[PDB]
Amino acid sequence: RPLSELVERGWAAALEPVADQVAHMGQFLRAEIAAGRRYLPAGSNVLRAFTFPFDNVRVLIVGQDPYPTPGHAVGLSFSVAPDVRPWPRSLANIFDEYTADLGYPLPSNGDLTPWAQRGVLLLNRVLTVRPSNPASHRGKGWEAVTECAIRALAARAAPLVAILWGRDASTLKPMLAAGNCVAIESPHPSPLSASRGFFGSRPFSRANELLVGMGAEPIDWRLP
Ligand SMILES: O=c1[nH]cc(F)c(=O)[nH]1
Ligand SMILES: [Cl-]
Repeated sequence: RPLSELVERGWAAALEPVADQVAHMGQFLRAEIAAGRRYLPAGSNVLRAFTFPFDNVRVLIVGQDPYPTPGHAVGLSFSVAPDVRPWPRSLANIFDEYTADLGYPLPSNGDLTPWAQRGVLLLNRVLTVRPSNPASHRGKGWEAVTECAIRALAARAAPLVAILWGRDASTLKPMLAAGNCVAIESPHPSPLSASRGFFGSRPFSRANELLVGMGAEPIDWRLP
């Protein structure tokens, strides 16, 4: 399938260099199914982040891999469906840092769609995972697709802030070495890493000051 049938047109243009890789991933996933091994998130949500316009991304959030628990991952990193409770612990932790940093009330739910609609790309280094098996699709081919996405964001040389959460940070910073691109890192917000540097990192207000510094408009982070 042409990418323009799976992603927004600007993204289809940016990722055409890895279009065969994206097809190989779809082959890989269908092969996993044929072998009885499922993947998350849903096939139609795998490239969901690439359904919001390439040309409008001003903040790039990059995590590691999707939620491994069925019913959580939705193709926007860290987000959940609006009816989901309890929130996953990574999301709960992001929302405590959100209230500490911004002084906003806790969000009504865990649906981060409003961030995606406002120019925040919620990306993961690896876009699929096997249920109950964290990080189980590492090394399987998504890295070349997400490296293409990131470099192509940086090559626009429009103002861009990347928020890098967790262990891929030192790999991803060289990909963001370009004019009008700034990368800020912390430990990941998951249970056992968040209290080791995620909390206290103030990535929301920092991103907005870096944007304004470049002459860009800040993000309205406020969730309902
Ligand atoms: O690194 C991640 N952890 C948890 C997530 F939900 C996600 O999308 N990415
Ligand atoms: Cl989690």
